[PDB]
Amino acid sequence: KVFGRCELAAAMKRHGLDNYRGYSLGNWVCAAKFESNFNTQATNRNTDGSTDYGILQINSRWWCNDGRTPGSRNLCNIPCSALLSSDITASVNCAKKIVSDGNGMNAWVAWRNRCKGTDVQAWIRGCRL
Ligand code: NA
Repeated sequence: KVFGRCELAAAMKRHGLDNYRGYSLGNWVCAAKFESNFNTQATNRNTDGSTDYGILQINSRWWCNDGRTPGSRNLCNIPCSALLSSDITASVNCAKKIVSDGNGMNAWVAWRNRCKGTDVQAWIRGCRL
């Protein structure tokens, strides 16, 4: 599913991402924009052979099982395919564990390089939340 910006903002808020670990909704929407362009079906192979899955491009190296990432963990205890669903519940639940891991949203290199310190509130502008 390719979410609308305000559609994804509402979904993330409903699943309690708005100000989760101190990160306002616009940070999460910004990260999803540059990670996935709001496409739940987005997959991207990393140089280390791991893969990134879904709206928040969650890595099989640590967080989900895809069966093809030697020496990896599955700390969200989910098949990586569950992160491609039109229902973002598994992506959000897993993202809450990632952002709690100690480096906050710096875990998302695209957030650090493209969202951090910017006017992230722009991403929820016009939305009825
Ligand atoms: Na894994």
